[PDB]
Amino acid sequence: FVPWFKKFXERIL
Repeated sequence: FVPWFKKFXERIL
């Protein structure tokens, strides 16, 4: 999977 805008959610918490 490539989390393009989804990385922001699963990066800080």
